[PDB]
Amino acid sequence: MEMEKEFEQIDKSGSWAAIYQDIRHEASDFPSRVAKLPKNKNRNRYRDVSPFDHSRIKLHQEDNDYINASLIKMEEAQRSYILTQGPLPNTVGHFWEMVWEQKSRGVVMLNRVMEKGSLKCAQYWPQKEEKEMIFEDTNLKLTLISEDIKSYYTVRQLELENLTTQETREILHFHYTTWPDFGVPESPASFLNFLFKVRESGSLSPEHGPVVVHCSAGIGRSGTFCLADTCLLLMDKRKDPSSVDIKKVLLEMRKFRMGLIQTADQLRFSYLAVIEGAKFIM
Ligand SMILES: O=C(O)CSc1ccc(Cl)cc1
Repeated sequence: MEMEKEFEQIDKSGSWAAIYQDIRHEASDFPSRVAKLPKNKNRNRYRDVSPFDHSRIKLHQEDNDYINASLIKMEEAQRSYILTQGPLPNTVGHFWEMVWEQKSRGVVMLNRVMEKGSLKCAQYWPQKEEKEMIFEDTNLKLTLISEDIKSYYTVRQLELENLTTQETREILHFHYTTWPDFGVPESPASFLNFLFKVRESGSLSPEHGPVVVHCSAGIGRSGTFCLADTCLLLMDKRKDPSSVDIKKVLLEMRKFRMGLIQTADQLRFSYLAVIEGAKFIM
């Protein structure tokens, strides 16, 4: 079916639950043996969220190559994304080591450092120009250059220095700051606007490494981000835009990382955003 009237009519019969469950029932299952080694326990935020062996990002080091991060590779759409958990205090250095090695241009953050009174991820970037951060274990330096604070998101300009070779690179930090503590946004407007600002920077482009995206666990809000972009990019690519099947796209993406889209509310928002962005950017 066209994705607009599946929506009008899921709300109507209201089977959002039902639909979301079939997706869970049909999603891929692949091994995660590396994530589950004892030696990595402390490297995972959540015990039920792990990267598949086949698609995990490997750090370049003899030590331990492990990070909770997955490469999502969309073939027809010609877009790749790295989805990862928000970093822990002990893993911050691994995170930036990963950004350096994969040659990413942008980092996209869909959550606040603190939500609902608990820590959602480490404060992993510097907040004042004159106070730079240094990751000792991976031998990197990170400096804040500038920042643009707008009402629904912020953009930061950062400098990452490989202290071993003295090479420097410019990283963009795209920080969506207003997703609610509970539930999903009510309108997708601002989310839509954020998404187009990321495209505009060149961060999602092939002339760079994959974009790094994350929230808490790296599956819920992060999955909405990548599903939406890919669905909107496919729409413009096909002779008939209406042929795009979002459930099909989501199940493809779940071949590369478990659990993408965590609630039916999030599934709904995804359709809603795609339906709306279709008719605008068109
Ligand atoms: O949770 C943190 O603070 C970082 S993860 C971690 C968990 C357990 C141990 Cl023993 C060390 C780090």
